[PDB]
Amino acid sequence: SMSNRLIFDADWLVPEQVQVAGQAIQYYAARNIQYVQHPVAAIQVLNVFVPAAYLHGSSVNGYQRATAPILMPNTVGGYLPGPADDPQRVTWPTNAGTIQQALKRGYVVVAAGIRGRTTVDKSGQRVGQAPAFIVDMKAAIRYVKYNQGRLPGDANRIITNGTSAGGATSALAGASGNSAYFEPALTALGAAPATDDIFAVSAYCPIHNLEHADMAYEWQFNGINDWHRYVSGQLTVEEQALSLALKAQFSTYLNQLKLTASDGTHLTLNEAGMGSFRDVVRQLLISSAQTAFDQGTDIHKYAGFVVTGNQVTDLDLSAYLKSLTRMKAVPAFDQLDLTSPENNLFGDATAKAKHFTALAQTRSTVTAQLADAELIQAINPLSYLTTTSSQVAKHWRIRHGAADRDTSFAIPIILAIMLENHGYGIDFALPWDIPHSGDYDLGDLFSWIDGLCQ
Ligand SMILES: [Hg+2]
Ligand SMILES: [Hg+2]
Repeated sequence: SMSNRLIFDADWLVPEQVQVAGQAIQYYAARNIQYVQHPVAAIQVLNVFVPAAYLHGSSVNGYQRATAPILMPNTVGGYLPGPADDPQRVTWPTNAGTIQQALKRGYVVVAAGIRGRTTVDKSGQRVGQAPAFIVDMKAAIRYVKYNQGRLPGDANRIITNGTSAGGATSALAGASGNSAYFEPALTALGAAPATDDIFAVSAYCPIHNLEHADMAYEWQFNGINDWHRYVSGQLTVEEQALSLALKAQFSTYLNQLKLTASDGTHLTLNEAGMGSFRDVVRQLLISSAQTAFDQGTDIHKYAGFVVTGNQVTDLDLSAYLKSLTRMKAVPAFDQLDLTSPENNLFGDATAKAKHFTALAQTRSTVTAQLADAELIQAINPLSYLTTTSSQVAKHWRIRHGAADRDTSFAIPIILAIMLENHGYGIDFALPWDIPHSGDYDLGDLFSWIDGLCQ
């Protein structure tokens, strides 16, 4: 209620310790802080974790109570609800290991609980579909920033982190700082009166750009007709038909983005999906393989790589993709029968699911409505990156595994290039033979974070 003043009190922080493989990490914890005045669901609380040194007027890794980065990791995947995380958490989903390590590194951690597509209110009504996920994320950020003087850590040093849909969440938070679109929702919730722009973005396999993900997925995977996920199926003739068309539309969609390489060239595709853009994707995968190759990895686990001497000199992209195989059916995101996580994400309190593309709406196999166009745009990070603003984070780190079939490589790549083209800081890679996952590279994420702030 309005009785909740959203004022953090450091006296709430209580001492805890966790074993970190070979070390005891000392920290303080304050849990279950209601970060808005009018929450609609029990999941909307946040946890705060602070390196113990900061309660003692002491230091960690060059950081102190006033200056420490604030890592804001989330637990969201598949656009499902993400519970407030905890270094003591053993229940799925959780990044407790990442949190333990962040604390060891001197970062303040604010782990906020986030509504998702299956979330219901006290009346059994759905309250977690779009744009619930990002509203909650923003509200948590506002709580932190409103509480700058009282919450340990520098509120101007907030760095979000997430994997998959959580990566999209992290990316959207960075792109959309202080967007007016979300104001009515944040006001209806009674969020803290503060800004929600952040300092830096960490994103693993962000599942974003949903309205173009079907085109990208088929551009990558057309010609490979069996799919295998969690079960192993084969594409029907209808799906093969939709696939070939979806692939072609991607070229049109890609060319008009006017993406540029470092030399300033327009990155493009022809009617067959071949061209300088495809070449860029290939080079990032070659680069990925070389790094792995240099470490003594057997890259011929997958097909297509050409090795000359000690160098990966080329790659048969089609052979590689064939060996990697195919995870999702067609369309991969906007299912004609509305059965995808994203369909459900775009539903609302009346409709369990909606389409989010004209093609899938036109070809729907069930009665359906199309999601509001403004909403689709609003939850796409690219929407905010057509320009250089203050509200967009300056620093980005994006990772998508080179063995990851949850979305086309083109999706995170487009994001990275757009960020580069519009002058934002962007650190991008496709780490070799990494599955659907995140936080497997903390030494590098933390060195990157330290690089921005020290
Ligand atoms: Hg992934
Ligand atoms: Hg700093």
